[PDB]
Amino acid sequence: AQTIRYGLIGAGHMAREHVRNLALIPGSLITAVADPTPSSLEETAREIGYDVQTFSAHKDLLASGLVDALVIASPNDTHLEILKDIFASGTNLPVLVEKPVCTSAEQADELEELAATYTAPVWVAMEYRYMPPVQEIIQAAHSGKLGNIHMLSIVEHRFPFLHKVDAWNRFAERTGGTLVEKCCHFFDLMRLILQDEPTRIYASGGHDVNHMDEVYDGLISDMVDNAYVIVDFKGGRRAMLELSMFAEGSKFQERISIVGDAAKIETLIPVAANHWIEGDETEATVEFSPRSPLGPEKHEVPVDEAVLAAGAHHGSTYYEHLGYRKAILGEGPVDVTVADGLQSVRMGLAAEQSIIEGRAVEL
Amino acid sequence: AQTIRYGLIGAGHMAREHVRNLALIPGSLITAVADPTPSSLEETAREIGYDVQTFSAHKDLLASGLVDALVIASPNDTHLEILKDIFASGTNLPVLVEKPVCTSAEQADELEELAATYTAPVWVAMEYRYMPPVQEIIQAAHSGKLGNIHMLSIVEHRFPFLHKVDAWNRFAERTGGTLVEKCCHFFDLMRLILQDEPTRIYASGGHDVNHMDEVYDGLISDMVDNAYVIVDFKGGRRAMLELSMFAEGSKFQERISIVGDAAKIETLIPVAANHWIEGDETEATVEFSPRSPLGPEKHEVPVDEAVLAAGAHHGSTYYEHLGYRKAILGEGPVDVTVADGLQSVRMGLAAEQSIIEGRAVEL
Ligand SMILES: NC(=O)c1ccc[n+]([C@@H]2O[C@H](COP(=O)([O-])OP(=O)(O)OC[C@H]3O[C@@H](n4cnc5c(N)ncnc54)[C@H](O)[C@@H]3O)[C@@H](O)[C@H]2O)c1
Ligand SMILES: NC(=O)c1ccc[n+]([C@@H]2O[C@H](COP(=O)([O-])OP(=O)(O)OC[C@H]3O[C@@H](n4cnc5c(N)ncnc54)[C@H](O)[C@@H]3O)[C@@H](O)[C@H]2O)c1
Ligand SMILES: O=S(=O)(O)C[C@H]1O[C@H](O)[C@H](O)[C@@H](O)[C@@H]1O
Ligand SMILES: O=S(=O)(O)C[C@H]1O[C@H](O)[C@H](O)[C@@H](O)[C@@H]1O
Repeated sequence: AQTIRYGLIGAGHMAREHVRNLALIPGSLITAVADPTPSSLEETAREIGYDVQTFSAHKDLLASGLVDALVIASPNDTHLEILKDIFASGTNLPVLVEKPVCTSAEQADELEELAATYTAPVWVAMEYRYMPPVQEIIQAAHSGKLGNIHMLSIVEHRFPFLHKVDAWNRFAERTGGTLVEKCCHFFDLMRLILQDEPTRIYASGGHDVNHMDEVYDGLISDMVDNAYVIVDFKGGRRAMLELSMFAEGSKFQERISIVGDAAKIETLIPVAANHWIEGDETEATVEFSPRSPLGPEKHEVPVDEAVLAAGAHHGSTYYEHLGYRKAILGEGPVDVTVADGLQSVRMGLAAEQSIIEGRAVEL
Repeated sequence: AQTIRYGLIGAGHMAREHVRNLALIPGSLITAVADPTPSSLEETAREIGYDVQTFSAHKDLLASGLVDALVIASPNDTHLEILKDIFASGTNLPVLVEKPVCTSAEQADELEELAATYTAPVWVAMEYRYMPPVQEIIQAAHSGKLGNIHMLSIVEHRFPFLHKVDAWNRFAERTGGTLVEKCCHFFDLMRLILQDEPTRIYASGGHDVNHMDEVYDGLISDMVDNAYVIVDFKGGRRAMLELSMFAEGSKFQERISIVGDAAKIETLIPVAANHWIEGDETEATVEFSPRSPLGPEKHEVPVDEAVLAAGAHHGSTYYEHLGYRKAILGEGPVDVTVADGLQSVRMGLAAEQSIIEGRAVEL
């Protein structure tokens, strides 16, 4: 197995999930980790469990000559500046950049121009499509088992945002807002599943429950914690997103349903084991419901135990790394492009704007 | 048992469901049926199974001296004119008037003035709240078991509109549109459950699938067959409605979820037995999902077999009749008032307008 040397820029929560997944893939060697918070470097080094060179600044990692590929897992509002440095570095390194790829309309416009002239693989790390149960419903939709598709519903019911370094995720300025930070994944799935582009978005949401009295270094937390979104698409399909960040009692965290003119399909995805009751491992299900003849078929979709244990996104990060590896080695394309990243972000920003202004937003 | 003599104005599909439910209630006697379609009279008479007087015109039924109470189950666009004749008749008869109570903004304004001066019970027959599983979740919400309520989602996945006499239900002018005809029930449940009034509605929907090969003197149906709706409320709660009229493969026809800041509750309601596979009786469920401690509780909500067999609305029409009986006997209130009927209609009209204009509508 050809060795790829990975550099991690950002060494927090999600970086450690990247570490655990790369450990499952022969040929993967972390050589370099950059993070301006020493305790993050220590904790990530322990997770890696073998010697790496650490850096406080990403520019030193880029100049290190230690790496064949990068992973960026720093806070959302830092993604553009890190990417700009990579583009100007002359290293020509591949990049897996965590979602959201950026956090504002200005950032998005700039990244679009810059990324156009960069030739190395740039993959946006929206991994949800590779969850085995999600893959089944995408294959169903694309194969025509559902007929012509008209509707897509995504319901996410989960716990409040977790505690992060410097509390970065508690503020819209740093995150893009909830509909970008948490929901870009879902807007991307909408494009993928419907194979269509959005034309109009409306959202209603509020900051109603979570983190209400929390101030950090003189700032008040201002993130939406529940919302509904309706998205219209060019081809006369429509999708709906429901989010609650205070519905963590729900055994199933995600429900995704697709309705076509020949059938319906629905996946239910359990809470990750590390957040659920220690005890009852529940499996994800896919239920296919043809219009005629009546007779829904439901089955469980198992994930390999090691793939599943390595992350909190139901095996998806592992398949993302297989895909990125093939891109680095020039044996595969980038499945999730900058342009996918930009569309999902602009959809999320349009949603955040709709929530504020109480009006639908055109795209 | 105190006898109530019922007059039916409109003797089609839903009237026969009224007949079957009144048959379960001691003291109920149908004496009079008015319908301008002879075949409807015959078919309803057979359902009743005992001699009744029949009329082609409702005015003759009102003058008959045969009745203590009325049920109106004629096409939606006729409800107002029949009610006006009852109000001006001087009979002072109680009325159970099928939903939607009316079909346009003008009708609604007129009915509001007229109904104010009428003193006999006028009950709008939105019965869904009395479905045993729906009753449980309303009791849960109102009792505070969920904490403060923030979100309400209603998903209806069902078969295309059934065939009616004169195909009345295939046209928006005659129905109020899909969001009035089919969805007034749901908008009313939103008001009931949230105990709040709507301020803004947005809906996306289309006529995408159904009734495309049905031609009626050269006209096609113009009714929506799928939609999403978001409703904001005065108190900063929000609800979402999802409708598909071409999702009849779904084992569960209705899903309703309420999310509060202490817990979530969710009911699933099966397709009525005469529309589903002959064979698998599925029960309705209610699942209670507290935020803390984790531990969802799910149970079946059984309905009495006779109550269930008498209707296609999961036992609800029977409890509606018990309620209306008490109103007629002067011993109970009208649970679902004209004003409830008018609000649900105005909500639906606003949704129909939003679908057309691609903008949110104020209330
Ligand atoms: N794809 C997914 O499923 C998923 C899941 C979780 C997080 N994320 C994403 O991962 C990223 C990080 O989130 P997290 O949960 O790991 O947060 P975290 O707070 O645990 O980690 C962020 C780390 O970045 C470091 N950092 C801050 N500024 C930096 C800079 N300029 N350069 C380098 N490092 C910097 C911090 O010191 C910290 O160690 C975000 O973009 C988030 O959206 C994605
Ligand atoms: N609450 C519910 O669950 C529910 C269920 C089904 C129908 N409905 C309502 O019941 C009503 C009737 O629908 P249906 O499914 O029984 O339709 P249907 O077409 O089966 O019956 C309608 C009947 O009304 C008669 N009619 C037509 N014009 C009339 C008039 N001017 N005066 C008197 N009768 C007239 C027709 O001849 C026919 O027999 C509608 O308002 C519909 O919205 C409610
Ligand atoms: O739970 S938090 O860590 O607060 C927030 C994160 O949660 C999930 O894992 C999502 O995939 C991710 O996109 C998001 O950044
Ligand atoms: O199936 S149809 O009869 O066409 C349409 C009817 O559907 C259900 O029975 C609803 O309760 C009723 O409101 C509506 O009028």
